[PDB]
Amino acid sequence: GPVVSIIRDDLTPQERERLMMRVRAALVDLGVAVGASVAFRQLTEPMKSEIAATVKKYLEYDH
Amino acid sequence: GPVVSIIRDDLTPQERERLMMRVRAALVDLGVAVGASVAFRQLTEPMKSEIAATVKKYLEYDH
Amino acid sequence: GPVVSIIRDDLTPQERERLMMRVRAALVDLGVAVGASVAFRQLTEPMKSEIAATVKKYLEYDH
Amino acid sequence: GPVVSIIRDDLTPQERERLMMRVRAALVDLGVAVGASVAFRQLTEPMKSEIAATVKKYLEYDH
Repeated sequence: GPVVSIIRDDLTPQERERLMMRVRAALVDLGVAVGASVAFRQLTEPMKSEIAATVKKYLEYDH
Repeated sequence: GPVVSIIRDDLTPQERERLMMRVRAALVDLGVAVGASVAFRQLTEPMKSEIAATVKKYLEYDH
Repeated sequence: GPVVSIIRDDLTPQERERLMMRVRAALVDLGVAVGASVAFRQLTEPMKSEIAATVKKYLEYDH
Repeated sequence: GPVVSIIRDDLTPQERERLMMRVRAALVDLGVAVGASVAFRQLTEPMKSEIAATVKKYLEYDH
């Protein structure tokens, strides 16, 4: 019965791609915004560290 | 000569705020996308490290 | 009489799959939105309980 | 220093509302899809329980 499978099965390759594409699109947008800020010399080193730490906290990346 | 100052003067508080709000908005969007990916257990530790390294490269943050 | 059967017959496997595919797609969208909210620590335990009770009421799931 | 605050400050009321609006919109979409499935009698009690458990897992709601 494929009907039960529609609810139970884990993410399909298409669904997994959609979630990653959203991460990629957000990463590009951040590069665009940070690229403009760095061009106008708006980010000090502590500010850069705080943005990096924020992203690592999003990622649950303990480094 | 206020007209000269319009072209010469450094970024105003309003313009600086606008540039940082764009960084903040992209940071929120990235937390939204990564939050969903982490919820579906889509990011391995190497993948997390690559995203973090990409952001540090955007920042020109040499750490 | 196949023309009568077209109106009378129960849902076909293709039709049943389309309906359950819509449930799956909504479930994924909810995991995406809740995943982001949980990442920003926006859901308290009573709020989580209200969302769960709302879904159980949709389901007519008396538990 | 308002520019620092733009990166450091916690989620604003407008940002918090946008995130929870996304949860509400997904909840409505799920009620629409489940409402149609329930109308065509497509959900058995175990299927209802699996959908509910999936949502509670999204919520990190340990009940």
